[PDB]
Amino acid sequence: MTVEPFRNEPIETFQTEEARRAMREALRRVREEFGRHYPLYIGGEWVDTKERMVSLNPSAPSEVVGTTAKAGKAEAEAALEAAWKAFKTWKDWPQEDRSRLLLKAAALMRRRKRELEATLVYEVGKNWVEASADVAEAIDFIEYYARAALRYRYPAVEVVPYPGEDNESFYVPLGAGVVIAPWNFPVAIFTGMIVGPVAVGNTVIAKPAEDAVVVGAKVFEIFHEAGFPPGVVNFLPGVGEEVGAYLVEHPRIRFINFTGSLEVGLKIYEAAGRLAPGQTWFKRAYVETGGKDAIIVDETADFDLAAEGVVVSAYGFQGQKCSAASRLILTQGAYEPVLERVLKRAERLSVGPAEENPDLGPVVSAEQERKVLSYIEIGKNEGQLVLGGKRLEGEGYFIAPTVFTEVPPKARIAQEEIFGPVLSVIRVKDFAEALEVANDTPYGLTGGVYSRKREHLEWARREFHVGNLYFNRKITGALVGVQPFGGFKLSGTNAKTGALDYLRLFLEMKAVAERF
Amino acid sequence: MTVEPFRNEPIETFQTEEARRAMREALRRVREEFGRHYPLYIGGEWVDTKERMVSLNPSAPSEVVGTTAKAGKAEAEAALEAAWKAFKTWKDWPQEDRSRLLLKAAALMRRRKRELEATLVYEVGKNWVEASADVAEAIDFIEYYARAALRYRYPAVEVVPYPGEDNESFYVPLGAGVVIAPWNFPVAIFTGMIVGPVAVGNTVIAKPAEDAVVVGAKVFEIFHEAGFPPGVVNFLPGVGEEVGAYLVEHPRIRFINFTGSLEVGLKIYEAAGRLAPGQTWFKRAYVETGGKDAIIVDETADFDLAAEGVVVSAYGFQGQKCSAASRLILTQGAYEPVLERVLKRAERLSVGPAEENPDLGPVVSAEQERKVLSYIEIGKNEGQLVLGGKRLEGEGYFIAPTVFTEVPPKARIAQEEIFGPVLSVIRVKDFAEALEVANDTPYGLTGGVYSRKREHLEWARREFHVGNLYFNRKITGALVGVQPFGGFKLSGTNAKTGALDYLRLFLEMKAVAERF
Ligand SMILES: NC(=O)c1ccc[n+]([C@@H]2O[C@H](COP(=O)([O-])OP(=O)(O)OC[C@H]3O[C@@H](n4cnc5c(N)ncnc54)[C@H](O)[C@@H]3O)[C@@H](O)[C@H]2O)c1
Ligand SMILES: NC(=O)c1ccc[n+]([C@@H]2O[C@H](COP(=O)([O-])OP(=O)(O)OC[C@H]3O[C@@H](n4cnc5c(N)ncnc54)[C@H](O)[C@@H]3O)[C@@H](O)[C@H]2O)c1
Ligand code: NA
Ligand code: NA
Repeated sequence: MTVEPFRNEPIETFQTEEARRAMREALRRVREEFGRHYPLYIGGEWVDTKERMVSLNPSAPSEVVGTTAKAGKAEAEAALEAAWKAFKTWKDWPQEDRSRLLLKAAALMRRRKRELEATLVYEVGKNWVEASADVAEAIDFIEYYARAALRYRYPAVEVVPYPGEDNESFYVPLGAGVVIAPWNFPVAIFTGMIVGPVAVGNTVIAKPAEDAVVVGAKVFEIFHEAGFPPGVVNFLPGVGEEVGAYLVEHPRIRFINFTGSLEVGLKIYEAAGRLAPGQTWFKRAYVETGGKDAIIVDETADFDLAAEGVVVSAYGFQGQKCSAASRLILTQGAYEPVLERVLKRAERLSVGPAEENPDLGPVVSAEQERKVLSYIEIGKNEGQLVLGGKRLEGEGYFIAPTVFTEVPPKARIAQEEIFGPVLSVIRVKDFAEALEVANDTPYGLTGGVYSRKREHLEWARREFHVGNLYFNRKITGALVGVQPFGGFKLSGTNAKTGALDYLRLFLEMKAVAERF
Repeated sequence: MTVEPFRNEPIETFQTEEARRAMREALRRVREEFGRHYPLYIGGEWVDTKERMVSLNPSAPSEVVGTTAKAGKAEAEAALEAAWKAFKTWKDWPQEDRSRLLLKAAALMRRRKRELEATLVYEVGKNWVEASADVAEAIDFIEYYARAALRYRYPAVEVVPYPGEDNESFYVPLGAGVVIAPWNFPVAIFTGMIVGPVAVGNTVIAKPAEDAVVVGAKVFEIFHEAGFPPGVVNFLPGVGEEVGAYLVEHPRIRFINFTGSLEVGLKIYEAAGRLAPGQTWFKRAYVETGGKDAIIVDETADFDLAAEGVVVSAYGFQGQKCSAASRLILTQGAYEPVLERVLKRAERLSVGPAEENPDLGPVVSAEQERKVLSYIEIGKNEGQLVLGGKRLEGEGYFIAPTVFTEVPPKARIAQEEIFGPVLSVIRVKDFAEALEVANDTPYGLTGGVYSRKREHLEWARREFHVGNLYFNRKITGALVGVQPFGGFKLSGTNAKTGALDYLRLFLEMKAVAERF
């Protein structure tokens, strides 16, 4: 099969009248559809349940965006049976055929992009450009993995010949697995974690995050329209520690693909290490588990450029990114000029209902609001509050952009992932100390350096121990294909999404010799 | 760096007078050195302990073949410190430099091949050709991984470019890990498991199997002479449940490379899944465990060819191979002709002291003898004993080639890894049933089919679910480079040794972007 070389889906900025008109219409239609109910999707059909899940609008939580069915153990069993039955034949599809199926799904998603963006705006409180980036990344995962999968096609392995024999090594998919996805990129990461394994012949049971079940269902509408065979992809909205734990622990689950909190990731990795009664394989678990990401700025930097990138990195999607700048490490000569600029920019940020396209919408839920506000209280006793540190007025979960300064490197707010609009500023002597402080956390996901000094940049390239490092630009928004995404240390297992290597994780190799 | 294309080291057949003379010379030198004591090797020096380990001749177990030091927790800690200290600089060596170091080690090993083979003969009871194949494979691992490592050199990752930026993705080693090695290939697998991770910048603490501590020490003499920097490779002979468990569970062990029994592999994988107090990463564990490997023969086969391959596969190195044919699955039409030929060939096999190059030497230890004889007792209740099934005269652990017939596919002797010269013969209706029986074990390592029917061969290529499948030849003796080695299901994690993919297991990826 021959398609155009991969390119990233452009991210809409809504600067033209045409784009604004399309987005206003999409928002209007999604809003007019509030209260819709979406069933489970199991074995190629929509399947309803007695119990349900409620999805609220975080900008106005009296408003129900939608409801879904609720999967328990019985539905999980049913999905597992469907997924294994499907695997038996799906694994035998030529790669070209599976890859074409992905490309169709990508085309369908692209045609529904404004609707999906609008759904993100209402369901998880993304502003317009954050929503567009999320949908664009989902499209990119499908386009990229469709093409990448062909690189593994029968028989792909380079082996050494032997006289009188054919030696043929090739990849095969693992089986049926479970995908457990986050609420913060519930189109992008949900899609990528599903279609990667599926592209190369696995089948998947997908468990969306509770806060993002409606948009998960719309992604499944796309899969269904694309025509994935029954059982190949299954949609099980439900409670993570219930249906999710049930599948993670199940002897017949082959692999687990997880993105979410470290707390949950640790439990999943531990459980995957155990042989459940009757289990006949060593489970694979891929866990991508957050960060405590720093931007370092030294006295050689463009301080205006640095301040802009820090503000985008810290406050984009309300800081609710595993990649968000939650630490700003300033050398002595950079401290005052950069902090002054960051404060000036940050105090001008707008906060309000996501539909209005503010700089920041609300945080995702009452529980998230509570956690973030709790960390702010902790912070008040660890560092100096210099901006924000309050919830704003309104029913929506609005939190002001917050900055603590003179934060000790070992402070809780300098070590633990807050996952909200809270930046901790740490003052250090020089670039060497900046690197020491940057590395001294349990995490290793993203990092940045603003500096004009070549030797500082190249030093950071070798020694700033994070999986995704950026110089003189924001540290969020890793592009599929361009920046393989994934971290070190307790940021997870280094499963690099949007990279050729990702698909290898969902394959095993067979070696077959015939002596003639 | 440019070297000759990889070729496998030729396995000596000892068909010439010079080869036999050279072997006799090496056997003499080795036995003259039976009194030797070999310390631990930690941080570039030989370090002795108060306690010791004794290595016996399994062909004459009242004869000591050497002693070694015995590592406990203190020595494990010392080695870990040395390994991390070394990692800090070893990781920074250019790949070409690390690869040249391996190539030197291979040249040194090649020049000592007869001595190593003779040590295998006396320490683990390999006959001459088994010993030569083992050392040759060790050389192959070093030559292969030296070359394969260059394929990962900075910056190896194919990424999509982005305007106004350099995007550079590259591999880095993980750190210090532990290698836990088996006694059955204590030069080949011991060497491969160490030099693969080391080639790409990791450092290693190696724990040889108790039964093969002397030959492991001789491999370290080679590493020492080659000039690995202090702390890069460390040698800790000691007890598996003691020093091995201690390292597996340690918060500062980065990865575990294990080859051995399923029982131990299960414990290791479970332990690797846990976050030890103060641990700051998700441990990687590669576990390659046993097999219950079958050869299927159908009525279209060359029955004489089949019988020869079955006898080689079942009884080479006394069946003490994870790849050994322990099941013979015969269709109705093949049963009588193949079984008669197998019995006629097997009844002619010599058993005796390994140095005399018998068809079979002894099993490796009193414990192995005890295990195999116990399974023989179990077998007498499950199937029909038709050949062997007895200990043979002498202090050496000689067990007769043994064949059970009319074995039910679910019998313990048809399911459990005996790891001795014991073949279970299973009668099936047709090829379809033969595949069902072949697949119905917890394991998935090696398998074979003898058949001239193309449709049967190609069906097995697709559906005989083992990592290493061979048609019309023996199922043992996977060659580095030619046949990527590793299994499915409870045969382990499918870490394919002697393959480009192996080295990827010991690397993580960093993505670094600079916006100009
Ligand atoms: N490293 C990355 O690629 C990356 C990307 C996005 C988000 N994240 C992380 O996500 C976290 C916030 O997202 P979140 O709140 O969705 O994370 P979370 O851990 O709370 O939930 C993630 C998913 O796991 C499920 N879950 C919860 N408990 C479970 C259990 N015990 N067993 C099985 N499944 C369970 C949830 O229902 C949800 O689907 C942050 O820590 C952030 O770092 C990481
Ligand atoms: N799958 C493969 O590639 C392959 C290759 C060779 C051998 N084997 C397997 O090896 C087994 C026989 O070898 P073995 O008797 O040396 O295996 P084993 O499990 O008894 O011992 C292997 C190694 O593990 C150590 N060990 C024992 N208990 C331990 C513990 N609890 N924690 C950490 N380490 C521990 C031993 O000291 C030894 O070094 C067979 O099952 C065979 O199939 C497999
Ligand atoms: Na919601
Ligand atoms: Na011995």
